[PDB]
Amino acid sequence: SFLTEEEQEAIMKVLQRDAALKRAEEEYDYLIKFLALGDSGVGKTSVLYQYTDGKFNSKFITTVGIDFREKRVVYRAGRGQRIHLQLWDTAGLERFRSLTTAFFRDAMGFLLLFDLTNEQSFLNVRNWISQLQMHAYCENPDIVLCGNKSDLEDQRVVKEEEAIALAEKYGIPYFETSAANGTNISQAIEMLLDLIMKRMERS
Amino acid sequence: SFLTEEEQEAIMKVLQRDAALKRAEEEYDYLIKFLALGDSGVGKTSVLYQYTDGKFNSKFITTVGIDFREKRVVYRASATGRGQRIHLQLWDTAGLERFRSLTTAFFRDAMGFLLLFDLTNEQSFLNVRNWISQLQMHAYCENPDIVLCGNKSDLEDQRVVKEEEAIALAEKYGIPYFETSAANGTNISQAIEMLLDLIMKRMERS
Ligand SMILES: Nc1nc2c(ncn2[C@@H]2O[C@H](COP(=O)(O)OP(=O)(O)NP(=O)(O)O)[C@@H](O)[C@H]2O)c(=O)[nH]1
Ligand SMILES: Nc1nc2c(ncn2[C@@H]2O[C@H](COP(=O)(O)OP(=O)(O)NP(=O)(O)O)[C@@H](O)[C@H]2O)c(=O)[nH]1
Ligand SMILES: *CCC(=O)Nc1ccc(S(=O)(=O)N2CCC[C@H]2C(=O)OC)cc1
Ligand SMILES: *CCC(=O)Nc1ccc(S(=O)(=O)N2CCC[C@H]2C(=O)OC)cc1
Ligand SMILES: [Mg+2]
Ligand SMILES: [Mg+2]
Repeated sequence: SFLTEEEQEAIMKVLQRDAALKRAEEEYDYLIKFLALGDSGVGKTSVLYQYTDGKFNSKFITTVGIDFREKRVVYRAGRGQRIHLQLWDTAGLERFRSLTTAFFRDAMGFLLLFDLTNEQSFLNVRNWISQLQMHAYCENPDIVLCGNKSDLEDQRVVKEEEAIALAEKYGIPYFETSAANGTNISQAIEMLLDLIMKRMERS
Repeated sequence: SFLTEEEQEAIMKVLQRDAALKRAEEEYDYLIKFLALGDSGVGKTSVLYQYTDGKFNSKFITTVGIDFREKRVVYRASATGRGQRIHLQLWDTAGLERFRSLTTAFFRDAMGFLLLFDLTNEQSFLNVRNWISQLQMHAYCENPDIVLCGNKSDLEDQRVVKEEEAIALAEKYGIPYFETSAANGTNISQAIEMLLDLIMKRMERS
């Protein structure tokens, strides 16, 4: 035991959903797989919820292991390309660190979140990035940096240039988001989709 | 139990090695992966160890979460046959229900399954039923190619599972059947080569 059966069958529910989804899309045109990561509480779930449903819940409900949201999107950079999105929402905790790290290998692009109001969020960005490229199934995976909780301008802590300096170092785009009001959330995600669908680089 | 934090060092050096391997397919002719599942103690790890290194260990070391052996192999099609170079990744799941999420998360990465049970353990035989439906709910394919192995055939004295009841189950599911023994290596090579045969003959008509 020491792992609720109610805790485990939820994850197997998440696991069963993903199997069906894949068996369907190899039975819209493309299927693109995003994964969100960051310290627990930086708003990974609150972001994907805000992006896919335009809703936000103030009450903290930590993500048990792994979940994903879906969303149908039309892509444009000319022509309309239709897309099903799989947005993997990893638990940010240590207890689930192995289970989340496992699904790092199913994502085409990663949204890496820190909470603007919490130094550690930012600090641990360094590690999360090199764990991203440790555990990725293609050597330069695409990452978009998200300073989340930009709506708390009254409690922000990370300097913006400090974050774009960290962003410019690794060659990664940076967005200050708020899951509360949707600021830049669509723009940051679409930008990751941009990055991904340009990686289809013919030769 | 919950995971030891040293049990999580282990599990993540494996994925380290796993991503490392996957990045070495673009950067073998075909990278073929299959996965071993079944109750704890059936011999999953021993069956792979016998196959990759012709060795065998008798003290039980239960697999911490997940591991995977590697083996390079020359696959020749079944009459005819030209040698293709297959790089095998042999996924080796733990059997304890307390890793079941983690091991189920890898049925994705698999192209085939070696479903195992213990010829000397009746309960692990009956659990197979459940293990198959788990492969039904979680394999990306479906009708995933499965090879059913009655491991531990070297212990004819301790045996409890009638051979008859086991072949029946097999053709009820239409899955090959093999009475293996990771101890003396009987059938260990022959069952795996059938999996690889079902698989490479399925990339066939992809
Ligand atoms: N003000 C504000 N609160 C936010 C924002 N995003 C999330 N929150 C709040 O902060 C908490 C953490 O958000 P949540 O999505 O649960 O974080 P998480 O990264 O998924 N945590 P975990 O990894 O444990 O599931 C919640 O109480 C949520 O309401 C935001 O942009 N602004
Ligand atoms: N005689 C005999 N013993 C075997 C055979 N296969 C495994 N065993 C023994 O029975 C035990 C099973 O070990 P193992 O191969 O790790 O089984 P497993 O299915 O991987 N167990 P787990 O899921 O817990 O890691 C060990 O003590 C091993 O020595 C076999 O074919 N013959
Ligand atoms: C740059 C490529 C990338 O970032 N991600 C990526 C990973 C995996 C896949 S996959 O669905 O084809 N896949 C590989 C092995 C099984 C499966 C998986 O990830 O297990 C869940 C596509 C893109
Ligand atoms: C039966 C289910 C299945 O085949 N899952 C699966 C997905 C991907 C891979 S893979 O790492 O080998 N891979 C990445 C690029 C090719 C692709 C592949 O194998 O062919 C689709 C393996 C297994
Ligand atoms: Mg969450
Ligand atoms: Mg084992």
